[PDB]
Amino acid sequence: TLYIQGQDEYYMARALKLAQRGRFTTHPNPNVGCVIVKDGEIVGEGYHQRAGEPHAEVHALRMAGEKAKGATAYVTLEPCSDALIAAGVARVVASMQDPNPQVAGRGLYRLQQAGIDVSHGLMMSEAEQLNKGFLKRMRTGFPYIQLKLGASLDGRTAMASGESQWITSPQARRDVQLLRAQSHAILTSSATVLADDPALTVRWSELDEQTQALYPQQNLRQPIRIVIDSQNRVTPVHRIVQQPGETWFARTQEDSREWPETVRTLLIPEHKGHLDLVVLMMQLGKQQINSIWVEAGPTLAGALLQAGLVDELIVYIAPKLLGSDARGLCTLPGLEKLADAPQFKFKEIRHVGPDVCLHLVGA
Amino acid sequence: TLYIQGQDEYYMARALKLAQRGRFTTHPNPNVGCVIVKDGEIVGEGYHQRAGEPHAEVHALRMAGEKAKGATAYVTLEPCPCCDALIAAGVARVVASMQDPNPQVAGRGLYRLQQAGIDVSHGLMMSEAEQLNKGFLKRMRTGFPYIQLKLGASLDGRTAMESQWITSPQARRDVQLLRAQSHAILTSSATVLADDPALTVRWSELDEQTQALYPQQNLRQPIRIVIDSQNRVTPVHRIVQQPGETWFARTQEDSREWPETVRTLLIPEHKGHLDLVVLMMQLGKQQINSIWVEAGPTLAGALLQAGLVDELIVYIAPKLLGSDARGLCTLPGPQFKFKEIRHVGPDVCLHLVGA
Repeated sequence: TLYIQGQDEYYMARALKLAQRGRFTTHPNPNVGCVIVKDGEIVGEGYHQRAGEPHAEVHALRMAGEKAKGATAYVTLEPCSDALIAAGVARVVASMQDPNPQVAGRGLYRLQQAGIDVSHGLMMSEAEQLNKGFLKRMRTGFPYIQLKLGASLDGRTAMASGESQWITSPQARRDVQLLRAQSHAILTSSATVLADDPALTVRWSELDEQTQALYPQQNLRQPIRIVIDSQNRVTPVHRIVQQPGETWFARTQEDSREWPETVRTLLIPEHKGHLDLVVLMMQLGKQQINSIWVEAGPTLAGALLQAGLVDELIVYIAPKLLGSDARGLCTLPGLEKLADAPQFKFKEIRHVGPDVCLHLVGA
Repeated sequence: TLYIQGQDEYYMARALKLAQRGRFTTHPNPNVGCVIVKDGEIVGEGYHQRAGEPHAEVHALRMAGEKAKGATAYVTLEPCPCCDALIAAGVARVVASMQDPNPQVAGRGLYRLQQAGIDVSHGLMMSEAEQLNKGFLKRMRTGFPYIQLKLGASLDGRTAMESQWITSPQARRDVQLLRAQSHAILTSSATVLADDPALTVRWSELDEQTQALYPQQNLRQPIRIVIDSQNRVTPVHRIVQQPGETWFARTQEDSREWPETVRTLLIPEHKGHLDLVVLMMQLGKQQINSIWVEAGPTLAGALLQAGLVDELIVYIAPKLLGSDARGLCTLPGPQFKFKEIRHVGPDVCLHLVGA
């Protein structure tokens, strides 16, 4: 009646902390933790690591063996739609009950047919936070979008018009690598590719102590690189396409040149002489992208904000002031209905070396 | 002797806390706190309240009376008449957090007491004490006021802070708090002509410090300083009809009748503009400890380019304001480092310092 809940919250927390270990590698699959308990002891633990790799339940089940019979399997996300039954468990505690299918949304009850005690809703908020992007793609058709911005004190960027993105500091660079690494994809404009010739990869060495936990060097997963170039200005000789992993171009007309194996291309309709960002997002949704980290110059960020597609703002502020000639999405207007678009609230603020990071979500 | 270090730390902390109670009403005098201890018991406490009123040590000594005879006084600033009071009330030991900065020739205060057979030290929490009087200490050391430049911003850098600010109540309350502790508030005539502000502290807009020092009848209106080199401000603008003084930084004498509480400061031009450096120097001679700047982009920028800004206080609103209302600075061309950052209602406030 009472101590059961006290213990329930203990083991679910444990199952949630395991699910997290998969957040770098799991895409397009969600994160899932599973903890099997018999007589106050964990007989089996597991989390989903990679799309083709075994489910969390499978991992924990293999571990528990015949010791599973007893009772209580703590899961992060409703199973099925199986082995949990064939390994005769009693009680199962689910945190969440399966997003989109909705037609198949109580495979939770399939275990009840086997006489298995079930229940859901434990720390559902935390399990929600754990799969923000995946869960968004399922409910809506849209990937979850984090917009990174490098600004000075007076708003403003890079001192020059060039759509080149300001990195503000090495610490801010190190901080972005970690956020990059849990994104399904990274998005940028062809202008940024032309102005910076960047790799837009994750570099394992730039990660910290999450180095120790999962993500050993060999497991490193490169987020999918997405480039917007309607006018096909990016060359097959640009660094970005030479990096390991796929790189997808969002272009208007198919490119005639010879591009590396890893290079793909999505054709996107226009909207007032410009590539339609809303269509593209949705298109990326169909293509199973959970979450996008955007390395935007002035134009891209503005267009995303005005299209109401951004879920989160991450603003890195350098302790500098910039002159008139400084570009800045800031002082320099361009946009009209930002005041009348999904507004954001502050969520976290932190020092990041000489910079500060302002974390904003639409909320 | 480690427990004595522990006791000293406690009593100095307390003296610092006491000193802080005068931060709203002490200008041009520093904030000073004193705690007298007589074998383990606090027998006298005191802090400075106002330039007209007595020094912290005198308050504390008055409370201790005969109890001061025994031993230790904790002062947050070396004492300087007022040094006879300490010697006359035969203390053993005074512990000062820092020595006087006015200048390095004044540092004699402690040596005066040591001749009387008092065991003296200095340096204990000389850092907190330093933070206690930034403006005053800077003036004494460099005849310049400590300048704090406030800025109000949307996420897209657009000037978004005029009392109906697109920022927030909480942020408006915060500014009042910070205004309340500046010796002076400085603005441009451009802001005066545009907004017609009072530039005062409204006591009701304060919180729990309502109860501290600072009952409503002790309200000290910070000195209003306005830059109009072209004498465009009028004697009928709200700012001059407020309690307290307003000082006009002028290039040339105005000819109109102004209330008795108004002054002008004649400031030379430097290449076509009023020389801000000389103004700050002159505000220094005028004993201005500290200046809270509430302006617009032009002035915010001239101060920044002159090298006169000691700290930035940047309020950012979680609003997105593209074309609405302009940018924060002009900068036709110091640098900064972040200190405290904090939430203020739905806004964030980022503090920065020169170095």
